[PDB]
Amino acid sequence: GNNFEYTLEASKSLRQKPGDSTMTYLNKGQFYPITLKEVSSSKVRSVIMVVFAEDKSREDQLRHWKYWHSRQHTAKQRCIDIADYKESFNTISNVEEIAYNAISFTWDINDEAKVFISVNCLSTDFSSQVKGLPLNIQIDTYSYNNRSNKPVHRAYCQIKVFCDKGAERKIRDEERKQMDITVFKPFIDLDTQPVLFIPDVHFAN
Repeated sequence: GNNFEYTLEASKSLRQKPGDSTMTYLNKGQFYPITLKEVSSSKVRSVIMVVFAEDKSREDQLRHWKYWHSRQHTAKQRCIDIADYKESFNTISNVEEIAYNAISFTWDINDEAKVFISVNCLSTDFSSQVKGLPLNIQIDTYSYNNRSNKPVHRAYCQIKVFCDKGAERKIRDEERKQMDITVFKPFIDLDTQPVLFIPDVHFAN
């Protein structure tokens, strides 16, 4: 009995042509409302993360993260952040920053978990010239028993990140030439573990 659903409340682009893929637009470093719900008719752990969508080798993805982190203006700056709203903490607990691109927390499936998440990197922050690297917000949900050590449910959401207020601009700008909630898309490959970026400065010299 584990039908989960996740939502991201931001602006998503319109599909022009059949086969085109939809994108949700975010501003860099701005908190967005995400909900998590179990809608079957006791407690679980979910990991919200930012990952590369193009399914690249682990070495590549780390290279990129290092490249990114290499250029942040504080070493303390993460890829994904969560806000301290009491609204959110009435519904989640055991918040843990297991990596610079992942946040873990537990919640009760009899409740709706509410969190507020910012993504802090641009799609073009991984090379200093081209187009951008496709990014997803991915959510893996674990039974608390975690017997299998695998997630029991996974979903994702394709995103593009902008600086300043560029998310709202890009929307209005595709509107001149020519919905409030993005629902995460489930997938069933429970084995592929995602690359966690844990910056380390041992032996810098």
